Amino acid sequence: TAELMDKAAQQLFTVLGELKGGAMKVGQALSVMEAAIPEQYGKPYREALTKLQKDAPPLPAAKVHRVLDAQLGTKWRDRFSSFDDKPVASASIGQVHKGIWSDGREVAVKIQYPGADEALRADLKTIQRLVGVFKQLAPGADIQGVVDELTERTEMELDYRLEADNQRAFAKAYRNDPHFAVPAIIASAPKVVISEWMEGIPMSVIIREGTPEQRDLMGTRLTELTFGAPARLEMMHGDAHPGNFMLLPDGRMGVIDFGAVAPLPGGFPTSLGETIRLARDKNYDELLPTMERAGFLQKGQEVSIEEVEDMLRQYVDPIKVDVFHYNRKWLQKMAASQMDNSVAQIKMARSLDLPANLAIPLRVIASTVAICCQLDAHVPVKVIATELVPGFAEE
Repeated sequence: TAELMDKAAQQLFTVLGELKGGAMKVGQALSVMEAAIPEQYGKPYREALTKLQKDAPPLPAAKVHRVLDAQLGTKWRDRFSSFDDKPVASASIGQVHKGIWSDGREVAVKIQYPGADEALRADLKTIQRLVGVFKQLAPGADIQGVVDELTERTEMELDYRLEADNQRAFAKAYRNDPHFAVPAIIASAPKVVISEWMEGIPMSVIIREGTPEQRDLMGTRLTELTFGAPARLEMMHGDAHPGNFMLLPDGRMGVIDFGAVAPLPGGFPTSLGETIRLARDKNYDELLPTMERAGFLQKGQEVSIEEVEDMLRQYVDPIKVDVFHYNRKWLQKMAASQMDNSVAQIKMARSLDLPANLAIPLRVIASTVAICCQLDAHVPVKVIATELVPGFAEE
C-alpha cells in the first residue's frame, strides 16, 4: 500500500541522512536503484545520494603526497613535469588528480582512500540493513545483487594493480575501436594508478542535460559494451556507475574506471540468448526445459507459464522492437509490486540453481539497463543482441 511505501521511504532517508562523514561507496552503489524506486521519491533520493558523496571529505594534498611517496617512492615527483594538488573528481575508492607526465602527456592519477577496506565493510552492513526497505520500495528490482557486489569487493584486497591489468586488457581488446576508447595505463601500484588523461562529457552530465542523440548514443555504447566484452575478451566491464563513462568528441564512449570488472571464462552461455529468443517466440515447450537445464528455473519447483512470462518480460520487451526506448517509467513499472495476486513474482536472477556465469551477466545487464533508463536512451537492443549474444539469433 501507499502507507507502507511511505514508511519504507522514511526509513531509507533516515538511514541515508544519519550518515555524516563518509558513505561515498554507498552513494555510488545505490545509483542503480534510483530509476527503479517510485518517482515521488526520485528527487530527494538523488539529493541524498549526492550529499553522501559531497560530505565525504577529500584527501588533503599533503596526505596524497604521502600516499604517492609510499606507493611510487620518495622521488615520485621526478615522474612528473607537474602535478595538480586540487582533485578533479572521485572514482569509487579513489581520488583523482590531473598531472603532466615528465614526457609531456596529460595524466590522471588515482589515489586510493586510506581507510578503504573498513569503509567498504561499514558501508556493506549499511546497505544490508536497507535490503528490506528496497524490497518494499522496488520489489521487482534486485537490491540483493547490490549487496552481493559489495560483499564480493569486501572479499579481496583493494589492489589497484589488478584494476590496471584489467584496464590494459580492455585497452588491448578495444584498440583503435570505432566506438570505445580506453585510457592507456602508464603506471600502477596497490594504491595508485596512473593513466593517460581522457577528455570528454561525463555520462552523469548526459543523464541530466544530454540531447536525445547523446543519450541514445551513450545507451547504445553501454549496451554494446555489455553484450560484447564477453565475446571480445571473456570479461564484463561489470557493475557500472555513470562516473565510469564519458562521451568523446569523436563519438566514442570513453571507459575510464575498471574497478568492477568481472571475469567471464567462456563468455555468455548460449542458454541466455536461447532463453530470451524462445521466450519471445512463446515456445514454452522448449523454453522451460532450457531454463531448467541452465539453472534459470530451480529444478523440481513447479512454475506456471504465466509466472515464466512475467519473469522474462524485462529481458524480452527490449528486443521485441527494432529500437527500444529505455526510460524511468518502464523501469519503475518493472520494479513495482504486482497489481493483484494473479501471478507470483519469481526472480530468475535469484534462482537457487543459477550458476555464476549466468548470475554475473544478469547483474551487469541490470546495471546497464538501469543506466539506459536514467539516460532515457533509445537503443537498438535487438540487432546488437543478434550480433553479439550467443544463441539469440534465429536458427
